[PDB]
This record gives sequence, C-alpha cells and structure tokens, in this order.
Amino acid sequence: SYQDYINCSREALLEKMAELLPEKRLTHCLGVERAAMELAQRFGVDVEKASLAGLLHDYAKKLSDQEFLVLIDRYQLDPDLKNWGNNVWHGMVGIYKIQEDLDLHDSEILRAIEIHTVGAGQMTDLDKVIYVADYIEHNRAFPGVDVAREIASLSLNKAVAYETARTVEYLAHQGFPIYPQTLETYNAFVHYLK
Amino acid sequence: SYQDYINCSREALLEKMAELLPEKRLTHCLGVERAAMELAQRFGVDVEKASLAGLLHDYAKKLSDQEFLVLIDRYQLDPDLKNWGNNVWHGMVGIYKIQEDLDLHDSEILRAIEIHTVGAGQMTDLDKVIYVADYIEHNRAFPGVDVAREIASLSLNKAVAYETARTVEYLAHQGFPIYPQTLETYNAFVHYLK
Ligand SMILES: Nc1ncnc2c1ncn2[C@@H]1O[C@H](COP(=O)(O)OP(=O)(O)O)[C@@H](O)[C@H]1O
Ligand SMILES: Nc1ncnc2c1ncn2[C@@H]1O[C@H](COP(=O)(O)OP(=O)(O)O)[C@@H](O)[C@H]1O
Ligand SMILES: [Fe+3]
Ligand SMILES: [Fe+3]
Ligand SMILES: [Fe+3]
Ligand SMILES: [Fe+3]
Ligand SMILES: [Mg+2]
Ligand SMILES: [Mg+2]
Repeated sequence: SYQDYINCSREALLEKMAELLPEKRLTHCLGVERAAMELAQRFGVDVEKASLAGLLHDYAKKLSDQEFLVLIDRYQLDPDLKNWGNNVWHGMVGIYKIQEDLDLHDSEILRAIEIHTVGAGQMTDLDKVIYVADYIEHNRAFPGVDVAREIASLSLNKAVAYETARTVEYLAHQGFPIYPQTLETYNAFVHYLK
Repeated sequence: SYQDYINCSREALLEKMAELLPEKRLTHCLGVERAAMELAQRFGVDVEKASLAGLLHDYAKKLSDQEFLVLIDRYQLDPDLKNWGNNVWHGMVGIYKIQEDLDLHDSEILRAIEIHTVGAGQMTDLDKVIYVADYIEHNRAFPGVDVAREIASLSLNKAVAYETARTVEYLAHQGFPIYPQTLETYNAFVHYLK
C-alpha cells in the first residue's frame, strides 16, 4: 500500500492533492499513475513504486517561485537553479516539498520524480517509466502522442529517446532556454532512435 | 592584404584550396568571404580579418578522421573530442591544420574559424560575423534562409540566435547528437529572439 512509503493512505493523499492542484493537473497525475503501472508491468519495474511516483510526479507543480527559491537555499542546492523556473524546479526542487509533506524518503521514488522533466544521462528503469508515463498518459492529446504510445509498447529506451528528441526540437522551435541536463539525456539516448 | 596574416597571396591560397576542396565547397568559401565582408562593414568588424576568416573557415572540411585524431593527440586537445566527428572537428581541430599549412597565428581569426560551427557562450563580433556569414552566404538555399538574411541585415546577435535555434531544432528533428558547446551558444543567445 502507499502508506509503506508515505504518511497517509492513497485516498487521503488524493484529498490533499485535490486542494493543491487544479482539476486538470490532478487528472493528469491519475493518468500518469495508471500509465506508470502498465509500463512497469511491461518492463520489470515494481508496479507500486511506479504508481506512487507517477501519482506524485507533479505534486509541486503549483508552488510559487519564492517557495522554490527558499527550498534551493534551505537544502543548499545547486545555485545555478535560481537561473531557471518552474519547469526545472517542480521536479528537481519539488521533491523536497514532497518529502516534507508526505515523509517520503525512498531514494528510488524520489529520484524518479526529481528527473521526470529533464531526465539524466543515466536513468534507472523506474526513472524511465515515470519520464515516459508522463508523456503518454491517456489524457495527453498532442500531435504525435500516438507515435510515442506505439514506441512505449515496444521499448522503454526508445520511448525515452523519442520524447527527449521531441522536447529538444520543440523548445528550440519555440525559442525557450533548454536546461543543460536535458541535453545530457538527449545525447545519451538518441542512439536508440536508429 | 592576406599575406599580412598567412604565408601566401589570396590567388595562391585559392589555387591551394582548389586542390583540397571540391568545387561546391570552394564556391561556398568564396560566398562566405563575400558575406563576411558585408556583415563586417555593417557591424564594425575589420573587413579584412572577416574576409580571410570567411574564406578559410571550411579549409579543413575534407581532412580524414584519422588526420583529425592525430591532431587531437599532437596538440593534446580535449580527449572528449574523439567521441565526435567531422562536424565538430573541421573547425575546432581544423584550425591547427590551417596554422601548419598557412602559418596563420592571428588569435582572433583562429578563434572565429574554431567556433564557426558550434559557436560559444561568449563570441566576439568577428566570431559572430563568421558564424552568420556561413549560414547566409549567397549560394545557400535552404528553407528560411530568407528569414536569416533579413535578420542579419538588422542584428548580428539576433542572427546568431536564429541560426543556433534552427540548428538545435534541426539536429533534434533528424535525431543527431548535439555537441554541448552548441547548447551553451543557444542558451546565451536565445533571449535575442524576443
Ligand atoms: N530542458 C528543459 N528546459 C526547459 N523546459 C523544459 C525542459 N525540458 C522540458 N521542459 C518543459 O517543462 C514543462 C514541464 O514538463 P514536464 O514536467 O515533462 O510535464 P508536465 O507539464 O506534465 O509537468 C514542459 O512545457 C516542457 O517542454
Ligand atoms: N552541436 C552540433 N553537433 C553536431 N553537429 C552540428 C552541431 N552544430 C552544427 N552541426 C552540423 O555540422 C555541420 C557543419 O556545419 P557548419 O560548419 O556550420 O556548416 P558547413 O556545412 O558549411 O561546414 C552541419 O550539418 C550542422 O548541422
Ligand atoms: Fe512535470
Ligand atoms: Fe506531468
Ligand atoms: Fe563548417
Ligand atoms: Fe561553411
Ligand atoms: Mg516528462
Ligand atoms: Mg555556422
């Protein structure tokens, strides 16, 4: 059960998250919970760790900028983080808020949430499951989500590669700064597209 | 004259380059020579340094992989360079071949050739002139070259930003590895697109 890892039941967690997140975001989290379970079944990842991490991945999505900056200082995180924003922070810094609120200390779950946006050059299968589940959950409808879904039915590594390539492409298309850890993921995984 | 910087005349250089490069590549170099001159006039860069750097920028385009690897060892360059290929090498390593062949020692010209492919987080105006001239020279016909040309008539920094964004976008589109120095350029310049 979820209380093996956190300080309340799944039902109680959902009630708390319903106060912190808008409806669309909570529905997304429920979508990622389900998608993570299915991917974990497929690729030999603990289904419970994957479901919980999937549900929690966007827990800190709505923390204010000031709250993140306070967390960066309190936990003495990389000071370069202050140069970025919510996209980077909600996972990479938000894990500390999740830890404070829910008493979450499992290192594997924490890491999977931490890098769910930007990935890393080295990812555990659990990391990969969350990173992919986020992109392919059933509420997502962006063009090419069908391709990502097909890829994820066959290869976890190729799905990471595909998602990361599309994200780099889209950020450059839009003219948004690209957090360097994303490129580390991109270069580590791009060979799987062949 | 060019012999203020190298060990032969422009005419003599062109004869030597005609043996090293296929016709299309030499025509490109002549195009960059002209484009660099015009941009340098516009943005307060020495027109002679810009023209010479423009002509020379792709001098080492046709060196073999083995030749580059030998240069990496002989000059004790970053050993990570061995992980890449001609795209990265012909500028970043090719400068040493240019130096050996032509007795080119001018630091500004050498730097502009060195980073003409990947850029850097900090670029001199001469660096920027070469990086842009390469992309907009009159023989180039890729879709959107017209946009790059318009931008380059108004702002050197915006032209660097635009070129770098399109390159990152296209590399990710194609599923090619992205040399990390390119992202350093991208993140440093992307704000000029606004
Ligand atoms: N390296 C990066 N730099 C900046 N933004 C990024 C980077 N990688 C992803 N993003 C963006 O961060 C936002 C949040 O992404 P993510 O956490 O994956 O999804 P969600 O929207 O469900 O939280 C997206 O708009 C995405 O494009
Ligand atoms: N960071 C990078 N990693 C890999 N290839 C790159 C990078 N930046 C540019 N390139 C590619 O290197 C090739 C050579 O580019 P460049 O030297 O700018 O033009 P030219 O073809 O005239 O020599 C191009 O195909 C370009 O897309
Ligand atoms: Fe997220
Ligand atoms: Fe999400
Ligand atoms: Fe080149
Ligand atoms: Fe060129
Ligand atoms: Mg993701
Ligand atoms: Mg260039």
